[PDB]
Amino acid sequence: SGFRKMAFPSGKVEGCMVQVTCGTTTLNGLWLDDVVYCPRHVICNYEDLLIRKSNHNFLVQAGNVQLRVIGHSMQNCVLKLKVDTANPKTPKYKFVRIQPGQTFSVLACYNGSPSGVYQCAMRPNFTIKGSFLNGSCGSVGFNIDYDCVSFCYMHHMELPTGVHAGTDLEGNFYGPFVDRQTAQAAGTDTTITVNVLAWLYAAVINGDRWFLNRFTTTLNDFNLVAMKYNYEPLTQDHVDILGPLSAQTGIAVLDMCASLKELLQNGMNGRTILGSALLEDEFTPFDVVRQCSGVTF
Amino acid sequence: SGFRKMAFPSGKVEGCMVQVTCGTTTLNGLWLDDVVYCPRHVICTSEDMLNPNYEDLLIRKSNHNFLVQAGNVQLRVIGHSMQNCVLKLKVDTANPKTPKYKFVRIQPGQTFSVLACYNGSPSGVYQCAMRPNFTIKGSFLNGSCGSVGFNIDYDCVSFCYMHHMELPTGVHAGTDLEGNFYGPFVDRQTAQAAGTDTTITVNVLAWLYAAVINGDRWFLNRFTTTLNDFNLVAMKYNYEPLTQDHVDILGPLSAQTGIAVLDMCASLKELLQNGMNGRTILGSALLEDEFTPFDVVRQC
Ligand SMILES: O=C(Nc1cncc2ccccc12)[C@@H]1CCOc2cc(F)c(Cl)cc21
Repeated sequence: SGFRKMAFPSGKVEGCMVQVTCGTTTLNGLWLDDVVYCPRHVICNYEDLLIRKSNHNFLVQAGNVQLRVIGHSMQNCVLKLKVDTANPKTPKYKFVRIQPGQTFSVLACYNGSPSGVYQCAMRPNFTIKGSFLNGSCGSVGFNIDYDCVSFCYMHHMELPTGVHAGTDLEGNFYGPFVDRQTAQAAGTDTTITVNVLAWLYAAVINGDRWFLNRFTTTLNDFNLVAMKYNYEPLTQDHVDILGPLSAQTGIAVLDMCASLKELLQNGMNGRTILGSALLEDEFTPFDVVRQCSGVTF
Repeated sequence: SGFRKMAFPSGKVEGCMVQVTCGTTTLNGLWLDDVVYCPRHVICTSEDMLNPNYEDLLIRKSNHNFLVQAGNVQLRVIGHSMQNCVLKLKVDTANPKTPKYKFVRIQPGQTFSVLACYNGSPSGVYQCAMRPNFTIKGSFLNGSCGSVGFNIDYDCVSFCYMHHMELPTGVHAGTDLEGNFYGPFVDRQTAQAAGTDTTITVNVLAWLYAAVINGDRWFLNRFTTTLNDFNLVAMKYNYEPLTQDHVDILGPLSAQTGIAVLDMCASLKELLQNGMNGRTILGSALLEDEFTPFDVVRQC
């Protein structure tokens, strides 16, 4: 029993965190094989600024060991520093780009040293509601599949509202953001509907049933109400993904939607669900199954 | 900016997780140097759970009864001893991944990260606090026993908790790494009830300071209060008494935000009276009590 916001064990990623220093700027890098990946703003026209840098301008520190940079290239907003040594702690890994609503763990680092790990979702507006201070740039987001680390995020900046923006490991930004000091605003956020439903299933599995009702709804009727309360549209794919939880709890997805529909039109009424007075949307259907079944890494 | 419930990076603890099997029971062990620590109820059978005599059951066991698995490598047990509710299995190999560590007994209100394991394999890391009733509100399934709570400060791992049992209310009970239970609990299937839980007041105040640092000021007011008047109100909302030690601990946050502790105490009093009124504080509609004053300074 119990439901917690749980991150993947960060050990395989801690073995890859290095400190990248270029001029006055010091941020984090991801050392995989003989390449160190980091935000290209560490050099701060990026083609022009990068052509003026040499390999000895980048000071890479893996613990108390300085790595010698033997090459540098740029892939979108990520700088790739070729180093002489392959990271012996390199795990089985993949670079994946996640969709909004998908969750991942963030290993927050300062000066190439991991200081914290937390779970979070890629918001539908492509920002993450992280917790980052100066020096956290280059901190990475990841998921673990069996023994494979899927790197899905690299932190680049903080928007004026306190939310965060970054890229996948191929340097492609999530969202309409640029790695530059200019006026940038995150779009109005929406609630990740499928994740709220997954969290409602997790509450039922934990014995919290007060919100359940006899009612069911059509997907079209639910989406009319979802649009109204700034909730993301629920697709048939989402309904299918919630299938195993629906089978386990015996509550059809559209039956759980009528409960969500009522929770939105009426509220919690002083009650909580899994110790929360708000509807939690940072647990995907897969996260709920993983936590309420005990999958290990 | 931003405030999140943040756990410590679990890497140093993942390198210590092993699977301990004794008879039919399989739980997790903590392998540090040449010793594997695990809950002593790993030696328990079906009719040795309501009233087990652990000294008696342990004397009947031999080193080859304990099957220890560190990854795909079986470790050889060369000794066994019991320290309170923890079983210490001496092994023939020192863990090369043993970090700088200490065994630390924490007080209620203190926070720590939990590395949840099943079969000696870490599956997730989360953050939680030792509740005033000495239970933890974890996320644990069968086989999680022996999962450890820890803090990682300045390269060192302070182990402060080992998971032992789930109480009938879904909350969890365990011990420090010296086998001493937190709370009035025992490792027996007897009827055990957690005392009525209370809110960790100092942690709520620390979280209110964290919100002020993050630009949330809507809950602040022109009022201040006496410590006794705050405790008289707080006790009625099932909040822990705020001691002068707690007031002193909140000092640095009070200096940083320019809001006296007793002034923040009056903001809290008001929040308890009115509720949030559809508003949130750090993205939360409830007052958060699992961030200590030390955590807030750490994160901010
Ligand atoms: O509770 C137990 N460990 C679990 C841990 N965390 C979470 C759980 C969730 C579900 C089922 C077991 C859970 C065991 C087995 C069941 O009974 C006892 C009784 C005892 F006196 C002791 Cl010391 C341990 C246990």
